[PDB]
Amino acid sequence: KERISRQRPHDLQDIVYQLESDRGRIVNSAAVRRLQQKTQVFPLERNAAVRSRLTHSLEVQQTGRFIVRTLFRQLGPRAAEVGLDGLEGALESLVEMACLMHDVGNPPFGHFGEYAINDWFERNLDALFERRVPPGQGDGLLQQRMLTDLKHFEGNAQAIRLVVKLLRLNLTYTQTAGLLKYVRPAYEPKPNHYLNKKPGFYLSEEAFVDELRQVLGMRPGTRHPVAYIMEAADDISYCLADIEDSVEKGILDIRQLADLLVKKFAVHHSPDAPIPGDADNMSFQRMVDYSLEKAEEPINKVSEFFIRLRVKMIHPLVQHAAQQFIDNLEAVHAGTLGRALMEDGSLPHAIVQTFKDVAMEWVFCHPEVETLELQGYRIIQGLLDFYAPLLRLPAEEFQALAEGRQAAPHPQLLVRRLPSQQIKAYLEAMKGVAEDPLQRQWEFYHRCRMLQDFVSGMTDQHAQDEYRALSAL
Amino acid sequence: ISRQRPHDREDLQDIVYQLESDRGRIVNSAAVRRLQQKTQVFPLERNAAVRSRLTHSLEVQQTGRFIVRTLFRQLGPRAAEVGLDGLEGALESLVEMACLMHDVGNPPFGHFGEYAINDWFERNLDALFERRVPPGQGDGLLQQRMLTDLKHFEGNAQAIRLVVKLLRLNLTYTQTAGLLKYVRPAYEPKKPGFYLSEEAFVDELRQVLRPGTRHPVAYIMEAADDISYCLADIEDSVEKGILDIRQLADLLVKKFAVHHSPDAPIPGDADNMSFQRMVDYSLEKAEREPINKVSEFFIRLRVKMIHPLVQHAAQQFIDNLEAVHAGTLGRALMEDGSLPHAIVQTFKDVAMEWVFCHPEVETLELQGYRIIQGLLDFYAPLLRLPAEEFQALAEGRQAAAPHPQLLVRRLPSQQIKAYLEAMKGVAEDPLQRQWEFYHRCRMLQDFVSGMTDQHAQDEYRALSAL
Amino acid sequence: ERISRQRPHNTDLQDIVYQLESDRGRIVNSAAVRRLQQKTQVFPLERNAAVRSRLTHSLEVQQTGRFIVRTLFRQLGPRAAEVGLDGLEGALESLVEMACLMHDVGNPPFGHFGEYAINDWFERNLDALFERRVPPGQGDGLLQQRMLTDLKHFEGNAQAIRLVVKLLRLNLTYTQTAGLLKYGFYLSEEAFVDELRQVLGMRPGTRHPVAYIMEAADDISYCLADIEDSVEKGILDIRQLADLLVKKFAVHHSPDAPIPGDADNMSFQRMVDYSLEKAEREPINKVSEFFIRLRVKMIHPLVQHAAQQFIDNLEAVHAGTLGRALMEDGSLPHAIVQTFKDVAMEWVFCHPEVETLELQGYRIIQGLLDFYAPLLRLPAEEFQALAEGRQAAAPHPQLLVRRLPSQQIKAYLEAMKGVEDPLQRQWEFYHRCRMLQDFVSGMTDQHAQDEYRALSAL
Ligand code: NI
Ligand code: NI
Ligand code: NI
Repeated sequence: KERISRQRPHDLQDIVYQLESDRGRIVNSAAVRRLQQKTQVFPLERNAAVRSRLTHSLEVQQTGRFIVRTLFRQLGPRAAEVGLDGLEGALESLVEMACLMHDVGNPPFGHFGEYAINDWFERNLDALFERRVPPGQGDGLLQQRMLTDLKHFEGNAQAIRLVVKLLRLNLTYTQTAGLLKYVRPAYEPKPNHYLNKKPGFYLSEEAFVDELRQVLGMRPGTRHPVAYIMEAADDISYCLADIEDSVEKGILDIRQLADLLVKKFAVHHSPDAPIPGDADNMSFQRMVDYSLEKAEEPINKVSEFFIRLRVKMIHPLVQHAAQQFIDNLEAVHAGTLGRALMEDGSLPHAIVQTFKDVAMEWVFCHPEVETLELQGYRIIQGLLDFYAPLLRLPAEEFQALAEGRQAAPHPQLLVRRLPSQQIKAYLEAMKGVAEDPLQRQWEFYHRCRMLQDFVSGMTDQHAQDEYRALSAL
Repeated sequence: ISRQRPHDREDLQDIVYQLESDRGRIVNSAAVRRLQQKTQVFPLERNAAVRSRLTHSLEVQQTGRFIVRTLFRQLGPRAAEVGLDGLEGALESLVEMACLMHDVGNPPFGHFGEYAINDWFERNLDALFERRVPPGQGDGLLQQRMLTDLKHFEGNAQAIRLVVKLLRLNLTYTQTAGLLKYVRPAYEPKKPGFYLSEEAFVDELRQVLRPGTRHPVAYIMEAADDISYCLADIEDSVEKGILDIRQLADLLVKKFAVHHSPDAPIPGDADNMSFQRMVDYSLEKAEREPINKVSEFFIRLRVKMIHPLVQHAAQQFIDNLEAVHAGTLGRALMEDGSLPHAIVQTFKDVAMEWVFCHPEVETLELQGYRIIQGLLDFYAPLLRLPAEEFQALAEGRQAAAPHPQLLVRRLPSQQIKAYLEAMKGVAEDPLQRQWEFYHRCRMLQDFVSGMTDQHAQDEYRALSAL
Repeated sequence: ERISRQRPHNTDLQDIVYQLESDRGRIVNSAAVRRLQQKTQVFPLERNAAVRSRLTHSLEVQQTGRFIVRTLFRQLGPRAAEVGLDGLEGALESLVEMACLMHDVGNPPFGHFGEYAINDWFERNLDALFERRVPPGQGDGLLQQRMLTDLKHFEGNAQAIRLVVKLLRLNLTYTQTAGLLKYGFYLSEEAFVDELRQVLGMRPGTRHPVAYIMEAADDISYCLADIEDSVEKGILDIRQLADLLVKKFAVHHSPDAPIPGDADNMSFQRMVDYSLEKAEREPINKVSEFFIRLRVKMIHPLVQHAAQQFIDNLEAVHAGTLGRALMEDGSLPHAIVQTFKDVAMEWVFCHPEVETLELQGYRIIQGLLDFYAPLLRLPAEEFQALAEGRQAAAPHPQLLVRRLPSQQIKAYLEAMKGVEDPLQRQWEFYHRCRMLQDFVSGMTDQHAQDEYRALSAL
């Protein structure tokens, strides 16, 4: 398990220094800052103390730390045989930072930011690319690969592109490798299913993935040990935070949530069964009954419930995940384990899914959330419609605008609104393929890539604002 | 005048009792409540004490009552010869409730909500319908009957659909018959009395109560609506500052002069007052009144002039009682070229010249056109869905499409369930695809026309995300 | 000379001066001038208080134009009689001043993007709309292709002629109108331009002496005013602008070269240093003093150059055949004019607040045209009824028509009454499109935003 390098795209103690630099580099990065202004479930404009993408990530970060520490206590002396000796901090820092940036890629407005982009390109890309690369001329395999690549947007892939090629953070390949939750390319279609279901990286980062797989020591089409821990971390804190916000927002009552938890639990298992990992041998209904009994703390009745519920129930989940990592140590180190550590049908498995099940019935169906999903759908599409004039330009006109040359006055205004990082990332990519025979295909591919970087990098209010301004209303 | 209700599968006190339930059902219904939030002429958002659809319906309700009172007073003992034995409350209540709901069907924003709907379907229904039932399959006559059906929306027809098939109020067929002001249906080519979807209900109504004729209640309600059609709006104009009391009089006299001579006495006035004598009498009461000159003008003008109009409308009903009882009279009770006809038209003409053309009013009409059409454009993704896919969403099943799913979850439960029930009737029908999309479009017209002004503006604004 | 007193509804000189003085009143009291106060020049008026508007820009150009004319007669002196500009000091002054004041009444709101938005809209959708009115075959093809480029190429100067003459009906002298022929006109004003050239004795395709003077006026105060607004807004500093002015001036000529027309023989670097020195020494209004001291030293040579160029090319100018602007000759004062333009392009017009207003104004004008496009799709019979107020079967367009200004509708009715012509159908749709361009281009900034917002119903 010594697949831990310190090499950047540009003695264990030296690695720890480099991994410490990654910690400061990530926390100070703009990718983390955007997470505070992106809503998680309930829209931030209407809710005061509600979880954001950053505060969600911080919980996952500590939960991720809780797993790694609990993990090594279990391994004890045998960790040295596998190679985990003296990797307590390094694996800690890898898991900790990976959790924090687990969501830097994904766009505003939940998954409907994702849907809006793919839907727009699904509808208008084919006609747009046809004008840029006429049918017949141009390499057909790369074309069909570029077409499906742009049509399949995924946050995890953008997160790699964001840290590597847009924010140019130049983190160690080991730290970046945590973001490879999915391993399939977006050029390859959806089917080995679970670890290749969603796009893992973009075509623009294929060369970087080649360097990452070589430098960090892995096989193509495989994951990384940190990603399993991060996936389990997000699974554990997937909704418990969101459910607490719902109770505070008034959607359900604590007493009603308890029986609601019990009734929704019946699908997975029986509540009267004992829970693994609890010293006091508490059952799920006994834990829920224990949590409700402790509430009614006289200051924070709601807060105490989720606190008492967390101490009792987060411990088995964290303990479960650690045993799963050690049980499949060989499968994980190869990168060939094809399921999430949590997902195995066990009694603690029911914990994670019961939270998922309760949220879908009562939290995400709330009109305030679905109104934001629908509204963000318009904003992303309108933005794409607003900046589509840049896509209709032929490559000579656009590159002049991207370079600052005076062309075409309306598109020039659109170009001047784009972030410099995104224009320059476009310019730098084009400098690389400026002599390629297939430049026309890569130009428009990177043009759309630039336009897709723009919209997903927005915060909620940053996106709505730009939409409103262009609307001139 | 029967007492059968549509959910009734089976004595004047028995008939009068059932009609009393119709009063409670109508007054408490949401159809009435929306009328308070639908503007009549001047937009409610910008005007406080201005008449809305509900306050208009209330005024019309009383005028309709005053006719039945005058009708029985004029006919007197002769009522037995015609057959109006013991019908004081029933005809009073029938006319009263029919007037209250005379305007519930039509969408927000005056007629431009209607125009917006017809214009939207006229423009893009055909291409939308072609995808649903490909060329070849399906009765083409039924299709051509459905196209103009969906393309010809009329408020009165939707009023039939709303109380019967949307609010499920289950009113007596007689009370609903008041809503059949005009005769033509929507498949035959003026405004439709009913839509193709309500033919089965109309079939039961025509039998229980000849096909293609108007019920006696509608003529009184038609006359009721005409009397208070515009006099109310003019008062709002004077209050809005568009007209002055002295200025309005000269307009009333001048516009009346074209139709008849102002100095001619009006039939039905005990003092044999003419239009000029009445208007000079009403204006004289103004400037004599020292607290509320505007109010005094229209009350005096109402008191002197409403009574002859009511007498005339009742007199024409009895004059053509046989033609009315048949239902074959092809004109409104008021319109005959007489002196009171000139009164009604003088109010309408003054209104068209100064009130309905007001920029505040026409902006709202223009704005309501945009709102209704945008709302139809916003929910058109549901129309593009194939018939199988929609049913999953309407049933609450988890369909692949998340964006149409969000659109369906915004729709009222009543309209979705009414759609689901419509498909249950033609479940394994041979031509169900033609009917499925027909009820799909039908549901969307229920949604937009059921909105209030602000409900529409809000939903338009919300989906726009601006 | 080229100066008559005839209005559309050798001579006593005082009669012209009275008539031209009446033209002054007609212009100042006109709505065309009033709209200029509510149309932003560079920085959006909604967000900036003491920023120049089209009216405040035009007022400076008026003074600069006056200073040119005043300086011009001093140079000519007794030789002024030889050319025929004898005793025309007041008349040519007042003529030039008003030409400056209305030099910008034509162009639409939102900078050049109001112009750009209209042409872009007509270039995209004019063809299909016109074809419905004139199917292939029928209609003069020469006139059709000529009407197309006329409608597709909107220009403020052309609209300025049309507005005062055919829309506001000011009935100004042809000489006052002749100043607006900087470039140049619509097909709708060909007959009016022909009478103007005949009345003034102009061969076709030539300029007017006032236009050369006005152009020099606009060139001189083109940008120095906008630059001062930037300093107040914080875009630039006084010290930063000075090094920028000298550095950007270096491309054209050498800064230490002396500037013609300065009694003290000052160079560009010396003038900027003189202006900067008076500032910071001035203790209350450093910004104003900089531009006052700068204007004092630098406007005087510019005006002298334009007057001197006028007499140098008097023969070409009175002919109307001079094919360059008085300012642009590669000289030292020309380098002054370009230095201001150069510095402005780098720091002023490129400002995001400005470009947002342009992008938004591009949106508003295009949306407004889309909103009123239903009027273009109507056939001529429907519209003529709508313009006359008769109750036509159409319900939505009648609301749209009732929103249009009466002057623009009445101007259309009068044009159609003029043309029954065999190609009336060809002229009807051209004048229909023209009225829509009159509507949109006549709006102020906020008037355009408001109508757009209202129709959007949001
Ligand atoms: Ni997460
Ligand atoms: Ni009515
Ligand atoms: Ni200018």
